[PDB]
Amino acid sequence: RRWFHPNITGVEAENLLLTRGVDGSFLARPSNPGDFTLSVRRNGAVTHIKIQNTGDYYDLYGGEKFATLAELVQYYMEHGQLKIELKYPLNCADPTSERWFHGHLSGKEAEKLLTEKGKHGSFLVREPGDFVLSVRTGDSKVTHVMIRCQELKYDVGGGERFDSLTDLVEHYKKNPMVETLGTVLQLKQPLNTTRINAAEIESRVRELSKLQGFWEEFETLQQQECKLLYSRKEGQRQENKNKNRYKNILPFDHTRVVLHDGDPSDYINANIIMPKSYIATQGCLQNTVNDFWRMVFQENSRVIVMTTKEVERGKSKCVKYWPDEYALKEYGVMRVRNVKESAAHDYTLRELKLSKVGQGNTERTVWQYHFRTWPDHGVPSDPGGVLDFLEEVHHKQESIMDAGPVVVHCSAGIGRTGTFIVIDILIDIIREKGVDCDIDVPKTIQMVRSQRSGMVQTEAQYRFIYMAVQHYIETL
Ligand SMILES: CC1(N)CCN(c2cnc(Sc3cccc(Cl)c3Cl)c(N)n2)CC1
Repeated sequence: RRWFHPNITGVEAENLLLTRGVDGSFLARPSNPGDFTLSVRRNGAVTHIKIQNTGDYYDLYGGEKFATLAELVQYYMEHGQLKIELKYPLNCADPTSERWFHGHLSGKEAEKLLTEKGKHGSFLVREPGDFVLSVRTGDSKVTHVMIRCQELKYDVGGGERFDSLTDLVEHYKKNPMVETLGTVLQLKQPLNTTRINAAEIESRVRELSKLQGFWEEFETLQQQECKLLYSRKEGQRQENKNKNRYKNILPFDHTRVVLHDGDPSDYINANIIMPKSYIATQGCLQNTVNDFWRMVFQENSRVIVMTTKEVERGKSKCVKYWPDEYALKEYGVMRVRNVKESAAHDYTLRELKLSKVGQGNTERTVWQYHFRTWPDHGVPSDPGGVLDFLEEVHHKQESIMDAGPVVVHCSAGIGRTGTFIVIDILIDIIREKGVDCDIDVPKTIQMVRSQRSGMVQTEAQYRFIYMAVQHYIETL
């Protein structure tokens, strides 16, 4: 993912592509903050293509919709689809989005962090133009290795000279430095500085709010998305193409929900998310409504969380897959009765009875929580509404013996869906373990992203997750 440059301007991108790149060279960068730009060299000139993300997916102008920028780049690198060829990534030497880079951090602060939070092989790199690599080794001690910047290259006092700190760190990760008395300076894992005690969320949010800290942390998490390019072959099959809301937003094969008692049709664009478990899925299409009810029935799910209106901005985000109040409908082999609807400030609850046609004894109540007030773009200005809704959903799920995973869906099933699920996972740790628990927001999001592509889409949702956890702790 070195083709992503976090701090460059359009003019800097043009100069880099014209002087250091060739026809086919490309890079991606942040823009209108919140948007991204794909800058590509074609026939000696540079084109800048807009990538928009309001919270549901990355929408590339003149291209398709994607779950992640890594999935977008992999797609165009492996497929005449962009109207523009993406042949050569133009690599970024900026270390600001590396997990181990801590810019302005003093040697005392670094020794304190490695001593309190580190273990064998924990390391960090901190900054007049030179850098310091600090490593903890043991069962213990901290060793500081000077990294010189001499004529644009980096070195540890001898040997190879690297074009970037990333190349240096990767080199000495593969080929560890050995102290002449035997100690191997193993760079096993970056020092974890994101894991906080829940009671100090206010302090961490205040520090992330200064010039912003939230942006740096989010883009450092985004930089790790290239480790999550898991196969999605089942969703790519000809017979499954029209079962996807967006052709390139697909479920990972290894966590997808497989539908078993089919017409003698094992596919649905949905994934199991394990942290209480969840099913993260897209809004129904007219041709997937029956598959949706087959999934809910098979998985024994008793609670559904819908995080979109049926229509937003004049566009269908989810077809109505449930009957009108008091009505009974058959959706293939499944029968649904809408027993009763209850309106609340931010949501509507629909009490549904689901059963298999011809088998009365299979009836179970499915409670559908339909959140109605999420803004068309961005996130809510206050998390209270989302928190009170998730608290109600949680108590409903907890009251039902052996209930299956909670189904959560929005439009593509990754942005608002990932946001609700991640807040739910974090607040569950705090409800049970109390305020004396460790929480790690990027760790939790990375874990959820390994089970469905692009879970949590934007820096605005990333910040909303911290705000929701802070609010939950303040009302404890
Ligand atoms: C100060 C910094 N420049 C920015 C903040 N920081 C940093 C480091 N790593 C991450 S990702 C991450 C975190 C925990 C577990 C997993 Cl699994 C992952 Cl993937 C992140 N979002 N931020 C340390 C370096």
